[PDB]
Amino acid sequence: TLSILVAHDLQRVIGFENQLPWHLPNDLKHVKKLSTGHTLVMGRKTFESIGKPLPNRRNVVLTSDTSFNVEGVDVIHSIEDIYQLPGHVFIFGGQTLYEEMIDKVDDMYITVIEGKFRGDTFFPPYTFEDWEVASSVEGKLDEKNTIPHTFLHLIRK
Ligand SMILES: NC(=O)C1=CN([C@@H]2O[C@H](COP(=O)(O)OP(=O)(O)OC[C@H]3O[C@@H](n4cnc5c(N)ncnc54)[C@H](OP(=O)(O)O)[C@@H]3O)[C@@H](O)[C@H]2O)C=CC1
Ligand SMILES: CCc1nc(N)nc(N)c1C#CCc1cc(OC)ccc1OC
Repeated sequence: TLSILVAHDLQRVIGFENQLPWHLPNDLKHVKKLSTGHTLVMGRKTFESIGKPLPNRRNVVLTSDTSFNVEGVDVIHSIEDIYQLPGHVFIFGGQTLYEEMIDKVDDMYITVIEGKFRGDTFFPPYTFEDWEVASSVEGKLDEKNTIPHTFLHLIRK
């Protein structure tokens, strides 16, 4: 399976100044559950802003940098290399990779953050006429998760 995994707000903001614009522990749990034991593919910028590989899954970084080397990270140099990766692969960001991959993925795991944040990074526009709603689950609000959010699993029609 080739999937997108993304959290975006009401205007499809995914980032601001190399950071996530929101604090949502419930969404990190969602990511952890979905991708533990599987593969995350991300662009160089997303990885650098994270800082280190995410534990207990394969971390794959796409870059043109032939010098790129991090312990616990596998490197690829073209989109085409993605399709040779075995298992369930999640496209993890950022904007450039989503733009390159949105028309290629089987399905998308989207966390819709129900707010309007300042952003400099965006998920590409998409229509629900191309995508079936496999599931839609409202995230739970509590002390540590204070922004409304909905987990969508969308499958290409
Ligand atoms: N809310 C969310 O779900 C997530 C948020 N984000 C946010 O997005 C931001 C990063 O997005 P963005 O700025 O677009 O950067 P990206 O994460 O998409 O990385 C861009 C870099 O990836 C490499 N790359 C991309 N495509 C190719 C290719 N075809 N061949 C070789 N290398 C390639 C290049 O690296 P190089 O220049 O080294 O060659 C490029 O400069 C971050 O600020 C982050 O916070 C990201 C993912 C998820
Ligand atoms: C955890 C944020 C997130 N959620 C979903 N649902 N999909 C994603 N692709 C992402 C992401 C991301 C990049 C990122 C992750 C991170 O986890 C510790 C920390 C920082 C990040 O970029 C600043």
